[PDB]
Amino acid sequence: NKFNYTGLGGPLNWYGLDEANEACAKGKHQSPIVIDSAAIDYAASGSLKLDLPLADGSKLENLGFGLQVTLTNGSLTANSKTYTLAQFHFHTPSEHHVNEEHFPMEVHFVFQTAAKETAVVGFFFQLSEVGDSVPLFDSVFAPIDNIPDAGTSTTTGQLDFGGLLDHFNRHGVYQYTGSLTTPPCTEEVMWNLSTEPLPLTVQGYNKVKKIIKYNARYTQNALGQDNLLEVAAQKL
Amino acid sequence: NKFNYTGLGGPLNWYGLDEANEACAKGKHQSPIVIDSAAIDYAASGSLKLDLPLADGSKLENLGFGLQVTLTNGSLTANSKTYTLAQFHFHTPSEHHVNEEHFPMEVHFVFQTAAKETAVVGFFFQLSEVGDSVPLFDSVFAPIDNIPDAGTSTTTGQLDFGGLLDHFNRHGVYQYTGSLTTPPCTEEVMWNLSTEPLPLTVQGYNKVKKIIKYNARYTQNALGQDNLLEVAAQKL
Ligand SMILES: *[C@@H]1O[C@H](CO)[C@@H](O)[C@H](O)[C@H]1NC(C)=O
Ligand SMILES: *[C@@H]1O[C@H](CO)[C@@H](O)[C@H](O)[C@H]1NC(C)=O
Ligand SMILES: [Zn+2]
Ligand SMILES: [Zn+2]
Repeated sequence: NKFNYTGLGGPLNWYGLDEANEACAKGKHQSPIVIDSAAIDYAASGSLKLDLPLADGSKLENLGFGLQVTLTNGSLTANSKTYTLAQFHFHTPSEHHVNEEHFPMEVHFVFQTAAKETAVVGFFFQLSEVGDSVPLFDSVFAPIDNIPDAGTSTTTGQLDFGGLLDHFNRHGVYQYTGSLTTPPCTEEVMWNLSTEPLPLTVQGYNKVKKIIKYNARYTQNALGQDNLLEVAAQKL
Repeated sequence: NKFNYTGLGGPLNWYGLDEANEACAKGKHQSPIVIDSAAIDYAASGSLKLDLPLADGSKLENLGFGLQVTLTNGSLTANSKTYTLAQFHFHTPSEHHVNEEHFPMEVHFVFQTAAKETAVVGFFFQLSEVGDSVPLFDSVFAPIDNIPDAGTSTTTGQLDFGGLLDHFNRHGVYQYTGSLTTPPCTEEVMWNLSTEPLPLTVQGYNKVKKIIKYNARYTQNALGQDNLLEVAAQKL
């Protein structure tokens, strides 16, 4: 079983899957982590510029333990450095936790530079009592019925990020420097996580969960601290 | 940080918390596991007798990363061996997965014999689109507003298991022999998991999630297979 979440294919043994995954197991700045709201840094106001232009239907694919939209119109400007949008995707349950609390879902918008430096913009989802939703993501999730098998793809509706955008702009942004949450867990990723969760509906949550199944990396040691697999490796 | 889920206090380093936790790290039959519905054994019909008599309000306590009801009126008879009820409690997200799919919540009813042999009866929860609930668990969850702090306790309403009972009786029961999902992860636990998830409401899920935060052990290697920490233990 290749790049999985289960057993021998899962995070505890990604390094054993291919030596190119050293970071996964030896990294001292691995992601996800448990964010301590009263301890992280918050992106300073006006240090972060997120551009997400209206897009036409785009490739939504069943990764197999994953659900990803491919989209290349978008940017994130962190002070002087500009990253351009590669794709966005979903995890269920969330990968990060806040004050130890997890969430039913997390979105990752992945950006890069020509130097292949990476930055992420993430959002947390929280089930809405009142049935509220994010039309953007409704639009994204609409076609899921078309891609039940891993390795198949389809096309979303028009993606309008107006709402997402100014949600991101109206709220704080947890910021830290970590890694990819998938192999090879490359470090030096710039993490930017909106502090305020988006509405999610039961219908949507179940729809997605059934496709993705489970695709979250367990949380890591604190930043700088030994990868907590190397910690476990003493013994013996 | 003592018996946690976060970093140094979490499952990857429980053994390092106290030598009495060897199984956590060296066990070949650790729980939870990913259940493969077309591969596990189903409890044979009439091999399992679950008795849950009506109960008065009982001690609901905030474990800290846990929510547990203490109750001693109940039994589970597995052929000729009778286990008596110690307590039941909740995990969010679920700890087990079915065909790799996780669930927002799992309940554990823990039973024992005088030989301190253990058996569990577990139920999966799935968010109900239509707002449906299990009155039993509604009754259990009612008082949560009283126990925000870890180490505090309160008292449930009357607990009537009529519904739960015959749900358990009307459905299959995944069965396998594993371990405790908490230290010291003692092995030889008799696992019995109802195949059919209970209704859960957004209101309830969020209420609980905020109290428990996150309290699920990552899934283990297959049964008999090396604990997948010992697997990770090559090298350094
Ligand atoms: C990306 O931008 C270009 C330039 O405006 C445009 O031609 C194209 O439609 C955009 N891509 C999508 C899929 O919206
Ligand atoms: C347990 O059983 C005893 C005897 O039936 C009964 O008096 C008592 O109410 C029960 N405990 C609770 C809290 O329901
Ligand atoms: Zn991701
Ligand atoms: Zn449990």
